[PDB]
Amino acid sequence: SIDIHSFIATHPLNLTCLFLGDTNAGKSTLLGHLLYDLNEISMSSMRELQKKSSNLDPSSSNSFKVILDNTKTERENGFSMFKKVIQVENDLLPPSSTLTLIDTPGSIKYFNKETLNSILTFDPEVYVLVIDCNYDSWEKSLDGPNNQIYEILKVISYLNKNSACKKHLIILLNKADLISWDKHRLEMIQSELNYVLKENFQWTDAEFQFIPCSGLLGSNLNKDSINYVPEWYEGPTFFSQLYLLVEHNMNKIETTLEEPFVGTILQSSVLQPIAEINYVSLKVLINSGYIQSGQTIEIHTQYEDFHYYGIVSRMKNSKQILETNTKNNISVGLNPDILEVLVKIHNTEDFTKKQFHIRKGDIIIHSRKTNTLKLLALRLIKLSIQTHALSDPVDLGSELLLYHNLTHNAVKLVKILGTNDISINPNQSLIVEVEIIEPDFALNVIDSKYITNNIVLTSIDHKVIAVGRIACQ
Ligand SMILES: Nc1nc2c(ncn2[C@@H]2O[C@H](COP(=O)(O)OP(=O)(O)OP(=O)(O)O)[C@@H](O)[C@H]2O)c(=O)[nH]1
Ligand SMILES: [Mg+2]
Ligand code: NA
Repeated sequence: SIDIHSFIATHPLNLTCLFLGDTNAGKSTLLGHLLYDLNEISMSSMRELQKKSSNLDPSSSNSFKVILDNTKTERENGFSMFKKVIQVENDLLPPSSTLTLIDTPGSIKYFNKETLNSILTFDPEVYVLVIDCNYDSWEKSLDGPNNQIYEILKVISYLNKNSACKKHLIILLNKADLISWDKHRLEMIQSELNYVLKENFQWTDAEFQFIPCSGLLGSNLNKDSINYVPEWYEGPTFFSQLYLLVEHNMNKIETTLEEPFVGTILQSSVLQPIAEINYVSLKVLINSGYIQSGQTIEIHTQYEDFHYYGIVSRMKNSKQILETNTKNNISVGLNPDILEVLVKIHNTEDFTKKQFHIRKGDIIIHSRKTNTLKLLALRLIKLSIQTHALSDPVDLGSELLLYHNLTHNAVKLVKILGTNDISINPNQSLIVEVEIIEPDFALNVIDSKYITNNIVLTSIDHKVIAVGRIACQ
């Protein structure tokens, strides 16, 4: 009836680029300007955005960043608070491809809320580290070994050890206009980062590159001296490098048919009013495999016990910052599509007394109705971690935060396997056990060769201690 095989063959190959950096770096601005350069923002829509920007703080706002800072609360505050996911598909990209651009907040409060988890949730092929090269800003942004830029590097430099894939880091030396493309300054900043990346974080030349730019003026983003690229610069533009990365990503082995279906619930809303049969609208990021309408699924909550059996009523494209068609129904969802998935669930019990609570970070899988997918609910969690630079050792009984997929939970360090050591130390590779502190909470873990289960351990103050993976066995 339906050719599952054919749908996968006509599915464009996606590349995901994740933008990272401190607040005020210019991530939202640059990324808004990029979208404009790719003709994803109409002239009419643009003029409306300048008007909005006129009514806001002229110290914080411009017409490009308001494209990404599109919530009422972010516009009044003047900085990003929520991660944005934009999928681009047009004739400026390689054929049969999509470019996913992800914005993340830099302000430390919302960085700790969303950004670290975005790295683990969306599993980007490319990191884009945006840096403010304006005078005094750069010097202020590297205070000690735990500055916010190094905290980013303490994660992305060490994820997915043993490779099978290689890292791709683009460092955007931004706001070059505010320094009139000071050659010796840009070279200095580049020299400094190059050393740290190589000596402290073990990056190799092929894995990264520097690109000077101005996200506001659009200098060197794509294709009498302002909005100019100086004569001495002979490197590539930002988008040219993005293009190549998407293109080289084309030659990637696609194992979708083999993969089991796994999806992460990014957002959930129960249609009102509630009834004997209820309909839940889920925003789902597909982690692996595929899902088609009419199939039976299982929703597993972070609330330790709850599990819901339901049927996929319909699926739609998720609402995006760019204009898309959310009216039409989709037959098939594929890794890494983000879809609206309407789930039909029949209440076993009285529907008024007991109402289900489906939260972000919960997973959805195909129903194991009565090769079956192994699913674990863990309170005591074994972790295969590796440390590097550590200011202070981490003793047993320490309280930590465990980042996994879209969730972060307080845990207690309860055991260090294979040794009588009483603490985690610098530059080690350990097997460790942590315990969920929160009552009636359990971490959902899928044991499969097609799921990474990367994690990050931080202190309560959100200082990265180690990177690792859930050890299921
Ligand atoms: N002169 C100049 N200013 C820029 C440039 N890019 C961004 N800005 C300004 O820098 C400020 C911060 O820009 P944002 O786009 O909000 O940077 P951000 O990294 O997204 O900030 P967060 O969302 O808080 O992480 C804004 O007031 C912009 O007008 C640039 O290329 N040149
Ligand atoms: Mg922003
Ligand atoms: Na900002």
